[PDB]
Amino acid sequence: MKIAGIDEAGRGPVIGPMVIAAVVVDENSLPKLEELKVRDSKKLTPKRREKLFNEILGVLDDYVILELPPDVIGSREGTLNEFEVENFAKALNSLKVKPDVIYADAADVDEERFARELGERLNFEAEVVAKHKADDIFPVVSAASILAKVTRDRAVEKLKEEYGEIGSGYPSDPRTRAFLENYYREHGEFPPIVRKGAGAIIGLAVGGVVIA
Repeated sequence: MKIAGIDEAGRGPVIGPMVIAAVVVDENSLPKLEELKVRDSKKLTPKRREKLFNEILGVLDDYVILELPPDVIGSREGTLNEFEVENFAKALNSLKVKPDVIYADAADVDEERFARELGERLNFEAEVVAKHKADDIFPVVSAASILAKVTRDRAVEKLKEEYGEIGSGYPSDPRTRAFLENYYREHGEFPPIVRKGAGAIIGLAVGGVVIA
């Protein structure tokens, strides 16, 4: 009995990687995840959550951490969760050990629809059930969400090391928006860690509007 969890740390990042994590555990090993109180990993400190990260990779039968590029500045931010299904499928279809059941985390969309569309994107037959905030409900989804989180936080902690305070890496985050302006103001262009293309979001730099 192979159970799988899938989730992704963050939704529409502008900086850092977009991370999708899919994990697979045998039914007999599922309990171990709850014993590790994974659903209670959010309160955990980053440094303490890496503790779980490893405790988890020990109990898992398989796993896949997909690291994708960020979204373009103001990139079709309108219901940007349109890649959710595609990205999740991608990850799940990369798994060595195919699961018999998949538990996903839905993005405020029609739960029953999400699971259906997702199931059809997989290249293997399996039962799929998803729902809002699944990480609080299912441990496997919880564990999966931890792998994504750590991976995204490490990569961003790495970026700060080179670009100083950059915020969370999202367009909604103040320190990030500010960080992106100062960089421009003092380099006449956006850093190589951001991609520009289409969209329109607030972002002014002494005169004109760079961010959009």
